[PDB]
Amino acid sequence: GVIKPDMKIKLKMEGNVNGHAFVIEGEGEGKPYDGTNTINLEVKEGAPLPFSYDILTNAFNRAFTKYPDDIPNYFKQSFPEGYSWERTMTFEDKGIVKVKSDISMEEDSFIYEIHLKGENFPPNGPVMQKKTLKWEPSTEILYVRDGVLVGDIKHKLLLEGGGHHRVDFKTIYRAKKAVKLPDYHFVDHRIEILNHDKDYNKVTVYESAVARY
Repeated sequence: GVIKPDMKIKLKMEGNVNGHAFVIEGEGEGKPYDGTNTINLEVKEGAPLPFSYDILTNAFNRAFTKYPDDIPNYFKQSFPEGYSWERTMTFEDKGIVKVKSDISMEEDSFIYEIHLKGENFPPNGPVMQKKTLKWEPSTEILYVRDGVLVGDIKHKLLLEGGGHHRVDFKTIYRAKKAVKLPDYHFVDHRIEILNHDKDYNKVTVYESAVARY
């Protein structure tokens, strides 16, 4: 196979949140057919980040999703050419993150080039004052729109103290060649920061994702 059962991950993100510019690079590995991936991440510019690292982690590849055989796999079919995605994250309190990523392949590695811009976050709200705990697990709904694939999620951040903040995600996935398109389906995922240093200059992220009817 062009996609191996064990794939490396290399990525760079250029981002700007509420006017604060930063660059993060990461290297990881995962199991595309098991739906798991792990990435080690270092802030290269812009340290220490003055906002919640959780608004970045979903940006750090649905080729790492476990799919049954009777649902066409839009992401894996796109390789070796790959695919790009554009995402909008609409926060409860009017903050917004717009992110784009290019996913390519180099031998047994996926390569991501990510650009992220967050703005209009309340300066003293939970994202900019780093009061998040994690993303709750959630379920993406995937379906074709306009020939490409769309993913909707109604997400929640768990905050310090136990409350939640809603965040709605819309992603448009665009394969770089014609692929067999799937009927609508769902992807159950979980994402976690496994470890971080004091200011999140060094972070390890883990995600698990499984498609189903």
